[PDB]
Amino acid sequence: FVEMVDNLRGKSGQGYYVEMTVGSPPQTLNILVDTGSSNFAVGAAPHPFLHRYYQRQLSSTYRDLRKGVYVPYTQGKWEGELGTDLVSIPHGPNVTVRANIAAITESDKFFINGSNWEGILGLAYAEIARPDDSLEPFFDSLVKQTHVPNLFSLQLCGAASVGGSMIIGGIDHSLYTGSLWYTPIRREWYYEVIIVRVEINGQDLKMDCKEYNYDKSIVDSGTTNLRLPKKVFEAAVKSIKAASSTEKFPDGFWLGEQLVCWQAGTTPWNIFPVISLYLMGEVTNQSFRITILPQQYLRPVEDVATSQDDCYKFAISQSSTGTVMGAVIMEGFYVVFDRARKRIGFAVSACHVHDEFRTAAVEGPFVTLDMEDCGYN
Ligand SMILES: CN(C(=O)CCCn1c(N)nc2cc(Cl)ccc21)C1CCCCC1
Repeated sequence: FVEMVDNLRGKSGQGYYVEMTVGSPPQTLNILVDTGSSNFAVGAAPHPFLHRYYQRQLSSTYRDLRKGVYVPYTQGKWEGELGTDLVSIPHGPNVTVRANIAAITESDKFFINGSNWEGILGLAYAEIARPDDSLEPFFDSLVKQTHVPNLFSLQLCGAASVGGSMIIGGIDHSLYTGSLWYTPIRREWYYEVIIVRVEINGQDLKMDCKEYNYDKSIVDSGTTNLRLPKKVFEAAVKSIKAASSTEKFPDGFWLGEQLVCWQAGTTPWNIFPVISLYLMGEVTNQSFRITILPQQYLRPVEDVATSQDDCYKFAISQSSTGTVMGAVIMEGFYVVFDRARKRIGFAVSACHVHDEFRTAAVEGPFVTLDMEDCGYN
């Protein structure tokens, strides 16, 4: 799948985008890859932050659905006009499909000033499509209309700019080492999974596992951070604050409220612990674990334009909507979204940034009992 390798570009913290064309003749746009939403939505008006926008007047294959969509969220919103048009991915399979497109005509704190992307490609399921599950997501359209197998895979490579690979319709063996390990997709809405055990430095947090998945755990390329439920994040940092005693830091640091800095290069990775998430396996009583480094959860902030050292945001933080395995997780791994078999695969990435003493890993099998129980109803 060589034509697809390295088809993702981005800047640190601003997400990963892929080049897409919409309409006839084709209009090129950069489109954020988002496994945490299900709408294909593109800027359609000259917002000042946008390099470019979808011009429906130029497209002979444009069809109006004559229906609006309104998408509110915490700090903002986007809204627009539903329609369909012809859509392709130049560095993706060699096919063109008719997909639903939300033409965004108003938004608040949605677009990033300084970023080079102009829309979002929600790769998750119809269940969370807006305004409702009858709006067929792009990837469902793609599979329905071509012979492209029902799966895609992501290698997010992380670095000011980032690259990676979205392989649509298959798996590229050169993007990973060792074996793939699969965790079941518990339900087709978000890419929901079940974490069954957590260890910081080989030490079990010994929380009821149900806590880990309260009330969801999801895989999300649209989120930078590893995000954790309040009750689990308290426990996580308690053990993280404790594994890292040689040095102390502001309390706000841990709340993602202040930054932390050391003399350039002088960052002590090693006083920071590895974190291991055991996921539900394919077999009864069987699990596997993925292990990430501090080099994954301490992410270097380029933008302190009032600083001269090495400052990082603690990239773990809390939620009311459950665990989110964002780019901090995904960047250590090759992630396989095997929709045809309702499972997600993880292997060690051939690109993840490794150091002398400690390495990201995917290991199994382990014996874990009562893994169902870990899920929330
Ligand atoms: C505000 N945002 C987020 O909080 C991202 C985290 C959750 N999330 C994801 N993955 N896709 C999203 C789409 C919307 Cl409309 C709102 C939240 C989203 C998104 C704004 C649009 C681009 C991705 C970040």
